[PDB]
Formats: sequence, C-alpha cells, structure tokens
Amino acid sequence: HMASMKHNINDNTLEIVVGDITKETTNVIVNAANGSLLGGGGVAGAIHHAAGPELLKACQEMRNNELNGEELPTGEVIITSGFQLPSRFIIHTVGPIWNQTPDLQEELLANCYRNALELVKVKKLSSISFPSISTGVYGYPIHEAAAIALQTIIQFLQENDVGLVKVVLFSERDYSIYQEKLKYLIEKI
Repeated sequence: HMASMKHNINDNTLEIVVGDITKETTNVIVNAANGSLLGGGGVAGAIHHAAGPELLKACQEMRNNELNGEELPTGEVIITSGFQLPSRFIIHTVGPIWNQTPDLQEELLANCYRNALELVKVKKLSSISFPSISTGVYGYPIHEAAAIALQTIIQFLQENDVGLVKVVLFSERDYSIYQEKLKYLIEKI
C-alpha cells in the first residue's frame, strides 16, 4: 500500500514515502554503506544491483584514491555517479553501529544527514532521497533513528535553501513510525 506525506519547511519540501529508493528520480540518492564502500545491508545490495557494475568500480577508486585505502569514517560522505539508476548521483555514507560509541552515536548518525545535505547545497543539486540509515534487525532502534533523522533534516532545512528532501522507506511499518514522529515534530516547531 503506497503512502506519502509532504510538509514545506520554508521554501524546502520534506517528504516521507513508502518505496524503492533505487527507482527514485531525485538528483541524488543516499547509500548507507559499510566503511569499505563495497557492501552494506539492505538497500546497499539493491543499489549496487540497480546501478550496475560500474558503481562498485567507482567505489573501489574512491577507496583507493580519495580515502588512501582506508574505510570512510562514520558520518562522512562521498559522492559518485548513479550510473544505471534513474538518479544522477549517489552520496555514500556510513552510519554508526548502534551502541559501539553510545555517547557519540547521535551526532554521528546526524552527520550522515547533515553532511549529505551540505554537499547537495554546495553542489546545487536540488533533490535528494535518504534511506533509513543504520536500522535493521541488529541495528539502531527505528524510533530513535527516525527522530534523529527528521530532527536533523528539519533543522537543516530551517537554516538553508536546498529543495526537495525525501525519506524513502521500504517498510510500511517504518513509514508509520516516521509519520508519527514527523507529526509530533511539526506541531512543536
């Protein structure tokens, strides 16, 4: 059952939608990766499959050249082409491992969103879709992650002109959680 909602934040639009992020026609989609940039869970696989094999090659080059063979640190971002995807670019990020660094993980998760949005702003890209970063069966609790995600996006869109930001959720359950949290956040502006 397809569902979405939109709320304007100054001249920006924030949308939450049930959907397959690989099919988004926003200029940018976000891949929540492992630090190698070669894998990751859930959407990562689907993104690599849908983008084609040139993506993995572009990730390997980023790893070799810009990252000097190192993992992308948690909360940072890099950008590649989208290759076969209907989106033009992929911003790749690494979300924190839930309870690895309890006192830093809220900021680190926030960083994924804020660094992605800054890049979009600097590069004058006008639309971006995020997946649910770091969530999953062995991961960050959806209720707290959703709150950090929306809070961070709302605060950024209050202070910056960006355009359209989507949160694309494959799970109806997750969408409903984002919907409640968003209502709660918009009334208490």
